[PDB]
Amino acid sequence: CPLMVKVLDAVRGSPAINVAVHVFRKAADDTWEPFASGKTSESGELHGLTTEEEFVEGIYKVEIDTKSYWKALGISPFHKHAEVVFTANDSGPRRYTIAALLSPYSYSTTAVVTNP
Amino acid sequence: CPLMVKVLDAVRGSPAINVAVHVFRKAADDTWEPFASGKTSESGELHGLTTEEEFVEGIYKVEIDTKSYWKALGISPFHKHAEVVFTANDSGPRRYTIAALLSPYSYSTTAVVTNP
Amino acid sequence: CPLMVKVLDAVRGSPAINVAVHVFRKAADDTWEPFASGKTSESGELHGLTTEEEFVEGIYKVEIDTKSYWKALGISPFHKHAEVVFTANDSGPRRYTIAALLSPYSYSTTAVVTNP
Amino acid sequence: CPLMVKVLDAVRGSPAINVAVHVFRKAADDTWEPFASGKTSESGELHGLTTEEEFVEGIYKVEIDTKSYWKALGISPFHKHAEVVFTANDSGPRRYTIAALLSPYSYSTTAVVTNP
Repeated sequence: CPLMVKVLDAVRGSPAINVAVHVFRKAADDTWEPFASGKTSESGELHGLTTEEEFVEGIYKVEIDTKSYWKALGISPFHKHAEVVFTANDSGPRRYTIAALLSPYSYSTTAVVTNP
Repeated sequence: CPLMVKVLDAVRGSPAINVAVHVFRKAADDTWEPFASGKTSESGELHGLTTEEEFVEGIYKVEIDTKSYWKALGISPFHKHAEVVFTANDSGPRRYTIAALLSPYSYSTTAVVTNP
Repeated sequence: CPLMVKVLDAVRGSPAINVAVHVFRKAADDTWEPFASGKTSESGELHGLTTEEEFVEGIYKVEIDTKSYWKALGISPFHKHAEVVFTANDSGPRRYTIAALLSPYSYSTTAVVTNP
Repeated sequence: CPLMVKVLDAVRGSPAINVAVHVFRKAADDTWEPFASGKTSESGELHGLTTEEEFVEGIYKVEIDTKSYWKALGISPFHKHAEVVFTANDSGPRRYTIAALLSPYSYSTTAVVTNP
């Protein structure tokens, strides 16, 4: 599992469950192509987006649909989404965890990159 | 004035100076129309992006060129940029400040929405 | 002046107004001596805690009463307070701003250290 | 495992390994008593601090020794520590994860509280 996303809700102090996440990879013509997507589980984690074979070097965009998450809880949040854009695998295969922490008017995101 | 951006550097404990910021407004076609841009000052602030006349309700993207900022410091960054996408307005007068706190592998952004 | 505090509310996207802040300096005995305090303004800022004469090198604690702030809003908080402990100085003139971003189950703080 | 701590390094994009964590519980006389301690593992996690039996209702303080972590990496950080203070188990036993994200001049902490 080379790419994992984990989402937390800073208001409720809980995993952010059933959050939609879309991954795109920049194509040869500089447009975004759809790469993978999923929803976070009961633990706020999304595993199984991709495989070592499919996750080649490239520029990736992870879009987390924070607006639908807050709306489903009855809050009108500020942001439409949280987008995280980065180059992956440039020096060889790594494992990436993209974590995000959500509040209605703020978010933070952190990447944890490791070598398994 | 109606829209301000402030950027801080969590590594050095300083304002993030000379950071390029670009602002886009979403067109009916869903393309992103460039709208305003500048570089943060010595105080990490960028004022005078737009005017009350020009800053109408709509969906806006603020792109902060974090990768170039960390490269100017010799510090290796993860993200290509930090992008903040939101909906502006309605009721009553509003000023928007988009604040961002930068680290090489993490950033947070928060919207402070006030009225004079 | 040499020491300022700014507090933002990540739930409402506003300055955190009427937040009690207390500042302590560590004594040689390692007890915490109260030193300064106030409440944040409408802009979420607290200025005039101390003076250049009084703010000598040492170890300081800034305690932000987050629990009372969230209770005044009807929102259930996790933390009793947010406490920020640091060492002040040396070389050249310095101003310290302690910034805090609050959510009910999360907070961040950052120090912005500058000189006029 | 009712109390877990997880620490990340925002500069390196890695778990923060071998970070010392001290837990105290407020005693009947309002002083802090030492409750438990440990160091984070190679994955930035500290498990096995306490047990369901020992972790009773009370006010707890989790002190993360961030200054020794940055110093061991050759950085002089701003904060002496990150302290997280909270009431636990007030409505019955919960599982608490205290996460912290570290930079030299900034940190954030988030609590994730769940019901297993």
